[PDB]
Amino acid sequence: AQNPNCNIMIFHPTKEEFNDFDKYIAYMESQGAHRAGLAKIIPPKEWKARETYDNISEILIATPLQQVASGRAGVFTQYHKKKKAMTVGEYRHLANSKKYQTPPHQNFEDLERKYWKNRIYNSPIYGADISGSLFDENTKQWNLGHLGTIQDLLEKECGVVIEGVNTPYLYFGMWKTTFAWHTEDMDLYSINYLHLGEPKTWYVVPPEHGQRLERLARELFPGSSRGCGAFLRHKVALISPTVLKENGIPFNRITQEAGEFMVTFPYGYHAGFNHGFNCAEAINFATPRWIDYGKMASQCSCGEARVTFSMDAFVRILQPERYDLWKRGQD
Ligand SMILES: O=C(O)CNC(=O)C(=O)O
Ligand SMILES: [Mg+2]
Ligand code: NI
Ligand SMILES: [Zn+2]
Repeated sequence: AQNPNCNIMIFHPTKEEFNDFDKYIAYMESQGAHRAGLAKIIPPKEWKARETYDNISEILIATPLQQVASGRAGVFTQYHKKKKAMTVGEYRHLANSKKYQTPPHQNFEDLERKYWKNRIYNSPIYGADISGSLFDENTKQWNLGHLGTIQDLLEKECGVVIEGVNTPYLYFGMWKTTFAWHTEDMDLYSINYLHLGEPKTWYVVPPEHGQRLERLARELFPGSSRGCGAFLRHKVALISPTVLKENGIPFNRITQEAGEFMVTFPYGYHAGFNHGFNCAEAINFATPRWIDYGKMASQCSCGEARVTFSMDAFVRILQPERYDLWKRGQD
C-alpha cells in the first residue's frame, strides 16, 4: 500500500505531465497521495496562470465577512458578520493597515505559534466565496475555470443526466482569516490555487481517520453536536494542532505559497489560516473514485449548512433515502 503513514505528498509535474488533469490526479493517487487527504502540486516552471495581477483592484467583494471567534484559543467557533461591500483595492489596503497586518515574525513556525495563541482576540475580514476566476482564458493547463464538471462525471459514471453547474470561487484573505474544519460538499475533491500574496497554512486529517476527528468534535462542541448530527458541515469549528495532538488525532500540516496548487481528497477534513493579504481560487471536482464517497457523505439537515443549487441533484441521485429530509433543511 502506497503512503501508509498518510503523509502529505508534493508533486512537481513536467509541462508534459501538466496537460492531462484527470490523468495526473490518477497518477498522484497511484502513489498514495490521497491517503493524506491533501497534496501539493508545484506547476512546471514554464506555466503561468495569467500574465500579471496588476489589474485586479476593481473586483468587488460584495459581502466581506468579519470572522468573530468564541471559546478558548485552541477550541473555538467563528461566526461571520456581514460587512459593507468593498473593492479588492480597498480590502488590500485594509489588510495592510496596522489593525490587520501580519505581525513581525521569524519564520512560518513562529507565525503559526502566534496564530494559535492570538487568533481569538481579533476579528479579521475575509472576502470569501466570490464566484469568478483569475485564470487567463488562454491558460490551457490546470485552468480551474475549464475543468470537467461534476455533473458530467456523474453522467459518465452512472448514466444519469442532471441539472447544475460547477464554477470556481475567489477568496481574498488577510492575516488570521480562517477556514474551519470541514470536508467538501458531498465529500468532493477540491483544488485551490494561491494566485498571489502571502501564504496559507493547512491542516488535514487522513480520510481513513476522519471519524476520529468527528468524535473529538462532538466532545468539544457538545451543544452543536446535539443540534445536528453533521455539524462540521456548518464550517464554524476550529481545533488547534496542540489539541489534536493531546487527543491522539492523526493529522498533518503544510504551508502553501503563491503559485502553488493544493488538492483536497474525498473525506479529507481540512482547516487553516492565511498569513497576510492573499488571493486564492478554488473549485470542487470529482473523479470515478469519488462516487462511493458521495454515496456515503454525511449530511446536515438542521438548516444551518445551506448550499448551492447543484448539490440537490447529487443528494437526489446518490442518496435518495436522505433526500426528503435534506431538502427540508434546504427550505
Ligand atoms: O482557502 C480557503 O479559505 C478554504 N479553501 C478550501 O477549503 C478548499 O480549497 O477546499
Ligand atoms: Mg479589477
Ligand atoms: Ni475546503
Ligand atoms: Zn446542521
